[PDB]
Amino acid sequence: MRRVVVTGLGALTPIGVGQEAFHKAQLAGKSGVRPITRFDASALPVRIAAEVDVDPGAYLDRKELRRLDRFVQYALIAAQLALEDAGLKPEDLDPERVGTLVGTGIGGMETWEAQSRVFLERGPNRISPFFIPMMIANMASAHIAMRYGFTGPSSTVVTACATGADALGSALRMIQLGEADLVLAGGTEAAITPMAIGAFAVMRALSTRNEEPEKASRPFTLSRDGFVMGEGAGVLVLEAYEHAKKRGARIYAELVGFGRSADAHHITEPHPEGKGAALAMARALKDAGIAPEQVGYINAHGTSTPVGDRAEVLAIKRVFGDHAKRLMVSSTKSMIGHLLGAAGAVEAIATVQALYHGVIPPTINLEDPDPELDLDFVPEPREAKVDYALSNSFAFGGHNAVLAFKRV
Amino acid sequence: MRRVVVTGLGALTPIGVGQEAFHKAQLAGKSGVRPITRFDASALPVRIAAEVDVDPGAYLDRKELRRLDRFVQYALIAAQLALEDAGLKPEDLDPERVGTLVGTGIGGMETWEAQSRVFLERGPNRISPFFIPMMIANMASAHIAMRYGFTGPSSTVVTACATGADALGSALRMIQLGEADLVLAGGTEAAITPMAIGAFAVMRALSTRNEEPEKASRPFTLSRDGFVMGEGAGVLVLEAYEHAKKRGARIYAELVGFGRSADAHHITEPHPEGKGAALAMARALKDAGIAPEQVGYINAHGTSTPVGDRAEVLAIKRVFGDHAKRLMVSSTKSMIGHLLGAAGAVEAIATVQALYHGVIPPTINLEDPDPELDLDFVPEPREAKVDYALSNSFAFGGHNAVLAFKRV
Ligand SMILES: [Mg+2]
Repeated sequence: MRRVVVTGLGALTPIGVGQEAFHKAQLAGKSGVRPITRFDASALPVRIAAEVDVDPGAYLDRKELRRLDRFVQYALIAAQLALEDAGLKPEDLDPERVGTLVGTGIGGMETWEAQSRVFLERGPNRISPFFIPMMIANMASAHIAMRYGFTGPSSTVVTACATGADALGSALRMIQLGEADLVLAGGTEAAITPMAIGAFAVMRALSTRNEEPEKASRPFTLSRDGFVMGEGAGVLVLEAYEHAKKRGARIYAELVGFGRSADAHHITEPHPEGKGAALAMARALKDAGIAPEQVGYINAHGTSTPVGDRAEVLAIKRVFGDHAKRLMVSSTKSMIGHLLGAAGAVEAIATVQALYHGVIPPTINLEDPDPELDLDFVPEPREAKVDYALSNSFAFGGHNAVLAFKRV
Repeated sequence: MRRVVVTGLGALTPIGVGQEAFHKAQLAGKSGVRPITRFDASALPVRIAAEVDVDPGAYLDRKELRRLDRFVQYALIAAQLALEDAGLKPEDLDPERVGTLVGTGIGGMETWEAQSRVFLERGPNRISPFFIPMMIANMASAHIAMRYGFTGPSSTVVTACATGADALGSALRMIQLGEADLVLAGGTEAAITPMAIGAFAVMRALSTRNEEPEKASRPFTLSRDGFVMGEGAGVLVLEAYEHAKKRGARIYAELVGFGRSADAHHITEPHPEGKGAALAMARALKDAGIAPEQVGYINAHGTSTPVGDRAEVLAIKRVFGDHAKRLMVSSTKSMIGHLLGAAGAVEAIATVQALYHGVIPPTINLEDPDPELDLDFVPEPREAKVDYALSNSFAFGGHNAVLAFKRV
């Protein structure tokens, strides 16, 4: 078929706006978790989150913003940053050969609260005629395609936590299959709202360490008690190798493998033994044509949950056996929390950055490491030149998506 | 790349539960549009819809129905119907080699209404712990996987009206790439609620011919005044040819092409000349390795909208030219309305049935043809064997997805 390489990184995260800011912040071990300021969460049991600080008006026409939900606002910003980072201009690209695939897990959460309120106080005939267009998941992809005139395939995947990776792997296929030569792919999420944090709180899936926001998300530690909700977006420029070299593009790495599986276990609980995750990682290795021992880094899913963090480690030890002990594993979520639908995309960015820069991002807050999970979780940034790395995403529902990256 | 064929059809529609009941209804030109009975619609400007009559308790365990949103229930029923129609028992397959891919355009609409009300009236701490697991779009695929223990890839597409086709096209790629040998793919939608119908009504997307429910959906006619919301699900068994042949599957048709594009034009307004629609159709044919001259039937998106229907006819004339006058075109929506996220899946089932049975389904209500739209819209069921057929889906947001089927 064709090789597919990453040539643009558009990162909008809780610890940095822009791919470079994100990388420097990772190396510093910065935390993007803080008391919630987006709205008054005093009445809630969870009052912390990884909020993004960005001026949309600095990227989009402030006049149009009013008809764009925050999740679409983040996707457009990340896509612009991505194109800029790739050194492209819509005009210098054949619009028919450019696809778009930015997924989301929830979509227009703020719009849902605003309009559902209208619906209740004034009736169904007072709902805004922009409700549907602002809230549905496919509007991130659609808006990006419309803004730049990209007429290549425009799709959207919604698989909760596996969204970002599923979307990237699906774009990988799109280019390998010849349906497009370049694709802006990734994920966006804007669910830091009363109803969403409330919902995840009543589900007991979130950390309640309101007293120490920056220390709440602590994956693989003995005191881990649930994840922290983050927000943001990750849009990467995927490109056929030939198209990249022909324009002299800076290549960050090559996307060589895509593996997926299903736990087929429970609605919100992952398989305690990581049987699904093990299967998805094994499929990513097979798809990329490499052996377990050729991998030197794994950007874990590690959301900081008792059952989940362990299921992953057990799955890693199962797939890498004797090699697991030689692996380096770190969780970006320790710093930016869980970006849900955007998680897989932004983490793919971090994973590509570690290969390109030759430095492995740390898993902060690893103060009380759990002895049952004997893997190297990189408590501090480490200079290392790996050839292959995996990016894991094991979502609610049982959707497992793994990406394999190769150092170019 | 292995050939992929359709070996099972699970249809849950407004005019028939079961692919067979659905086909007989089609040829009888039955209408599934009636006054809304799901809820009291007296305060709405649109009080009709294509409702499905089925008892989930006949397929699923009534105790677990309390925690399943209607869209998930519909997907399970269709999935069960598809496996039975394919002559398959969950244990007659390699669980790891079966994938799941059922999309939806909105997901848990009823759950959103009930829980947004709780949130607003009782507070974010009164929200049900099942809200998130019941409403997120990916739960149709997850639940089907959990029910049968299918551990192959489990993904979900959410691209408005293009959802059904996008999913099937994606499932096709899944099998062609070897990520699975069999996939239960399609779409589901359960959006007949006060908020949804009200939101589409304010957007002026729906017909208001409440006085003659059965005549409201009249695609390509002069007096068309918008679409009629439908509901249900379509789940098909896509299988690698050899896997099917070896087991003695009954093959309805072969899925040979999949084309996609984006209008990159307007949030809800379809490109006036059908530019995106035409590109998608051309792409599906090229993927199929066929030319416009070889197509004999097109299952139109044909929603019964003023701008929409004309745009599609325009795109058909552009891609097929003089052959456009020899082509047979029909809209399943004339009978079952617009199943939104399930539209393309249920219409793919109809297209496959047309090729397998050698009978072309009609477009009812063709009382006042639009002199501008002068193609053969098959007013009466017509016997005819065709070798190739297309099924179109051009959605809000500009997402265009087209499938191409081959007679066996
Ligand atoms: Mg009327």
